Amino acid sequence: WTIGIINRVVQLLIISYFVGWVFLHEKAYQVRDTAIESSVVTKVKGSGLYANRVMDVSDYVTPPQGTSVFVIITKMIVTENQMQGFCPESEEKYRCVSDSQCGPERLPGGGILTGRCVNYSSVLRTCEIQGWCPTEVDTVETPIMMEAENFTIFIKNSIRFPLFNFEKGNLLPNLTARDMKTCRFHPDKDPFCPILRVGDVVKFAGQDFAKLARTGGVLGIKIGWVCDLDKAWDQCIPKYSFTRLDSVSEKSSVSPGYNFRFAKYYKMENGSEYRTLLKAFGIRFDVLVYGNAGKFNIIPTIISSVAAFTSVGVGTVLCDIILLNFL
Amino acid sequence: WTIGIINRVVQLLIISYFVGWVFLHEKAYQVRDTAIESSVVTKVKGSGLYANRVMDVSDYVTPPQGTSVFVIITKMIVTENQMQGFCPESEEKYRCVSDSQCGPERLPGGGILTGRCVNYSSVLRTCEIQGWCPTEVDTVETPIMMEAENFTIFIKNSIRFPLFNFEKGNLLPNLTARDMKTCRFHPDKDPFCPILRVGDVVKFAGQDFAKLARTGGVLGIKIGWVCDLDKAWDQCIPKYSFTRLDSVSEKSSVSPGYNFRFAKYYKMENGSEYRTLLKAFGIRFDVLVYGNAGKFNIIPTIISSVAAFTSVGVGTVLCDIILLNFL
Amino acid sequence: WTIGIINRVVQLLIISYFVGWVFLHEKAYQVRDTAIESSVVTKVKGSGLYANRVMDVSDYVTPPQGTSVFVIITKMIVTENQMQGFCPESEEKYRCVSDSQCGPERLPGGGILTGRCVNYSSVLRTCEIQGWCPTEVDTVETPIMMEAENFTIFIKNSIRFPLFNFEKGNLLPNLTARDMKTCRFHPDKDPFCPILRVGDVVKFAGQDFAKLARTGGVLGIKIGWVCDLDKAWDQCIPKYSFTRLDSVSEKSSVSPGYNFRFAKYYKMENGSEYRTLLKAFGIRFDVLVYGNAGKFNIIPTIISSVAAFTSVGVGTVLCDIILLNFL
Ligand SMILES: O=C(O)c1cc(C(=O)O)c(C(=O)N(Cc2cccc(Oc3ccccc3)c2)[C@H]2CCCc3ccccc32)cc1C(=O)O
Ligand SMILES: O=C(O)c1cc(C(=O)O)c(C(=O)N(Cc2cccc(Oc3ccccc3)c2)[C@H]2CCCc3ccccc32)cc1C(=O)O
Ligand SMILES: O=C(O)c1cc(C(=O)O)c(C(=O)N(Cc2cccc(Oc3ccccc3)c2)[C@H]2CCCc3ccccc32)cc1C(=O)O
Ligand SMILES: *[C@@H]1O[C@H](CO)[C@@H](O)[C@H](O)[C@H]1NC(C)=O
Ligand SMILES: *[C@@H]1O[C@H](CO)[C@@H](O)[C@H](O)[C@H]1NC(C)=O
Ligand SMILES: *[C@@H]1O[C@H](CO)[C@@H](O)[C@H](O)[C@H]1NC(C)=O
Ligand SMILES: *[C@@H]1O[C@H](CO)[C@@H](O)[C@H](O)[C@H]1NC(C)=O
Ligand SMILES: *[C@@H]1O[C@H](CO)[C@@H](O)[C@H](O)[C@H]1NC(C)=O
Ligand SMILES: *[C@@H]1O[C@H](CO)[C@@H](O)[C@H](O)[C@H]1NC(C)=O
Ligand SMILES: [Mg+2]
Ligand SMILES: [Mg+2]
Ligand SMILES: [Mg+2]
Ligand code: NA
Repeated sequence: WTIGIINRVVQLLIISYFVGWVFLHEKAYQVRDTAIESSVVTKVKGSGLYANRVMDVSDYVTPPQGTSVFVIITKMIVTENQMQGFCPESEEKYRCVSDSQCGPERLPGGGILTGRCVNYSSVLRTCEIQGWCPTEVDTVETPIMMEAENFTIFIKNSIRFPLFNFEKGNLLPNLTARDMKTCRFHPDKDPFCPILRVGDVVKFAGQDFAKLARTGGVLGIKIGWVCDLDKAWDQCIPKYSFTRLDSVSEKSSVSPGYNFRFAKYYKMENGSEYRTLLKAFGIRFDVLVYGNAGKFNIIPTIISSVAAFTSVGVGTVLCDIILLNFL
Repeated sequence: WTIGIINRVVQLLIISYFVGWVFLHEKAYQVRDTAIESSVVTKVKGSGLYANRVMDVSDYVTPPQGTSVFVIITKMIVTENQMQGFCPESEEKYRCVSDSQCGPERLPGGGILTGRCVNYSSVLRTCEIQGWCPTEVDTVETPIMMEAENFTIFIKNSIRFPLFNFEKGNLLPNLTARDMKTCRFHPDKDPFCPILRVGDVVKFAGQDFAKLARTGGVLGIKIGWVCDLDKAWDQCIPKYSFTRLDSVSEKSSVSPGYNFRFAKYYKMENGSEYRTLLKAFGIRFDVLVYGNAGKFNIIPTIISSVAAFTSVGVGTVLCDIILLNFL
Repeated sequence: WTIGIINRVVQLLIISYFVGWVFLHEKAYQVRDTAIESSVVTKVKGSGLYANRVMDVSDYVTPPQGTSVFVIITKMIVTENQMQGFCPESEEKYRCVSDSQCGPERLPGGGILTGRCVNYSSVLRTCEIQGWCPTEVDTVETPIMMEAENFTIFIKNSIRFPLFNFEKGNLLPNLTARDMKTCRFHPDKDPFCPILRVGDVVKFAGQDFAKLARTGGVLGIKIGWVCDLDKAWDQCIPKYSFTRLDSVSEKSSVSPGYNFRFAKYYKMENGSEYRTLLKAFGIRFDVLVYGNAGKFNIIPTIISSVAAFTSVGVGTVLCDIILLNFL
């Protein structure tokens, strides 16, 4: 009967349409390179006020070279003119009643204990230690540099898909409005401007600059390069996203934020050495460049072809059995 | 007829040969690991002359630890003995006629304006600012360290393909001529020497050391590990390429080169603080290690097998139809 | 005969079982993301004694920001109060007999030779050089900071599989015993504690802290994220491994270890500049985060399906031919 081939022909048409759209949707004919090779060069701009001092890029940005991970210092704690010697630790955890509890068995991983129980103040008695004196007092409250909200981060990103030798950059004057220096990045109004406002980045990550500057934190400027190298060279475009990386988990057991210690080493006219100990709180920025490209290839196209051919050939039989049975 | 099977047998032989060479060429029987895990340790060697001073590795290399990204400083601008205070900015962009145009609305992202219009010199009148005084003069011309062309970069690279747990290194004494310390890297005469001459790297990237040292730049020493783990362990070999990463695009809108600012912080005998502000131009080197290995696997070999089997089975039918029709 | 279909049915059952277990074992139905996107934040804790000085985290850890690569300085060589000038190099390789062998042709890549042959001591005569004087004496023996064995490394690692947008962290209070701060990492007793003991890390890598601290070295804290995103979110877990990265190859031709030079720059009350030159030996730690996830996908499941269908269909024929023939 002719209808039998009109039922099968319709069967093959329809079933082949489902399979066809599926394989075409997932780019099953494409080999994929997911090992992007990126270089990131950053430039921070701005000036702030801390105490009665003025901070410029040389004072609060560390490191200076413009790497993919850098820190904008917003708050710090200074302990000036330290010098090697003996002094009572100011940490309460080092409280003692007699020299019998200031032995090596106590706080093994901590500082160097001299073995004497001394009076830091009239209200506390702590183990004496050898090291930089006086000791640090990290329980005080200090101001935060608010101007850092208006600082700008300029990100130059140069990536390359090696499997295809397809290299491109994120400096695109055509995609962003002229006076490029004057652009700033908005996810909607200017999603291709390489200049990021610090406060903006803090907002895009859903973070309060006050609490963040107070406790410090780690933010990530994410550059994504999902590209179809079958389309125009013009179509491979970077997409920026933002996130806070220092988990604020309720379970915690650890204080949130981000801070680190460094000293400025001075030597005396008399030749003795003394440093300024600095506890720095700021916003570390990690530029994380992900990307994967897909290019047509003969091998994946043949495998997907055979897959769809055989799969349809079975689906038509199964559909014929389902029909003849009628249920 | 016997010829019918001699035509089909020849058909199957030939068609199967096309498919066979294609799948065998693309290593369709191989699973691929494109997530190389590399460690890079670098060592720079050399000494230069700048002004009437001698620069050693401790003076021009930053950072010192020998990471995958480092900078060889070739030119710098010094502003010595700065101290917090008030002074007229030297940038022309800060020109003013009266204190009415030195308000917060002007240059919001710039320095801290005091609000006074002062006379930097007799020919210019600029807004006064609070910060490190005197201000920087980044419009002067300074020499460049030419000896940096003869510096050598030693790159230790240790990579690992985790999917196969196949780890190897780029220090290969057998592939490079003895007196290894005396080797230097030429793409043809010594393509496995880990010692790179700075000037050589500048040449391999097609760059002029004069202009590059003058304006600074970003070069990439690329280590590629394309390997067939089906062949001998001896065959997985690294291949070095070179490129300049700071786009010099005509569209530009940004000054090419690479520079960053850092200060040397001194404290006075009287206790006041003062720094030396340094604008550094140099050549940043980014070691970019790409790699992908292919090892025989049962799953990809079966999928490719089925693919070629079915594909030939259809190609022979299509070729039979093309022949019987004769066109 | 009915037995013919009982032989074929058993044939299809058995053969289909081999193929089925194979494809199910290799997760052939899974698409794989091998481009993990990780952020690493490290914190070192401890204090040591070197000479009659006390070293804290600000003195021996470099860089300070807590990156994925950092160095714990264990031994160092100090050359104090250097100043630009002329002096005889102390390296024996610079031995001379007359000013005729101190020309530019000698040691082209080395220091700046003045051209004079001078007497460093009564037993050696070396070329004079311009640079930081006095010169460094890197042939002396210095102590090593032993307390560094008891230091602790705290590693915060935040990764993300972008293909699935599946992000997770390595701070897992449920997997590690409470008093999290008090945990320390043992591969068996506490394989999820983020706090690493320096000495432990040195042991897990099969290295002697004595020789390592003496010569310096490069260790890698490896975080592996092999995950089946088909299983519970709870099952994607990090696994830590350890390795020494500075090859100690017998062929060598290079001194093992790891060291770098940096200076502390001082300026004189009289205004002249002088530095302290420091050769630092320590243990560099490189946090290397690998990972690959597998999630069920329609495309790979269909391709593997067709593969097994066709492959079984041929295996049954081949097995029938092998049986009928009987050999
Ligand atoms: O100044 C301080 O007093 C200070 C206090 C702390 C603290 O939290 O107690 C810290 C700190 O963050 N850690 C890390 C830490 C904290 C809590 C829990 C931790 O373990 C887990 C958390 C969650 C999930 C799984 C495990 C890890 C310390 C704790 C112990 C060991 C140790 C070693 C090295 C470095 C730091 C720290 C740092 C400092 C400092 O700057 O010197
Ligand atoms: O010392 C200086 O005077 C100085 C000048 C410039 C400058 O080019 O104008 C710069 C500089 O490079 N940028 C970056 C920049 C420049 C031009 C165009 C830009 O945008 C695009 C370019 C091409 C394609 C798409 C976008 C981005 C500045 C410009 C604005 C904002 C801003 C913020 C942070 C950092 C730097 C800069 C730096 C400095 C400095 O060292 O302090
Ligand atoms: O203080 C020193 O005197 C000193 C000595 C050496 C040394 O080994 O001779 C070194 C050093 O490690 N290298 C690297 C090096 C050594 C041996 C063989 C090498 O080549 C291969 C090894 C194995 C396989 C394939 C190649 C590479 C030097 C050697 C030459 C060039 C050069 C350039 C830059 C930097 C360092 C070095 C450093 C210093 C220093 O800190 O200043
Ligand atoms: C580490 O600390 C323990 C005390 O917990 C001490 O017994 C041991 O000697 C220390 N290790 C070193 C190398 O000093
Ligand atoms: C250097 O002077 C300071 C105070 O000015 C003094 O405390 C110190 O002991 C002196 N140095 C030495 C080595 O005595
Ligand atoms: C940022 O600059 C604008 C002027 O453009 C100013 O109104 C605003 O107060 C500044 N932000 C902060 C936090 O000072
Ligand atoms: C320290 O001395 C300098 C000049 O020698 C002087 O300008 C400065 O005001 C002094 N410090 C203080 C706090 O006055
Ligand atoms: C590099 O060294 C050679 C001697 O080997 C010398 O002739 C040449 O001038 C040096 N290059 C520069 C730029 O000084
Ligand atoms: C500064 O003083 C030192 C010794 O105190 C002296 O050697 C040096 O020459 C002086 N500076 C200048 C520029 O003369
Ligand atoms: Mg403390
Ligand atoms: Mg300026
Ligand atoms: Mg030497
Ligand atoms: Na297939």
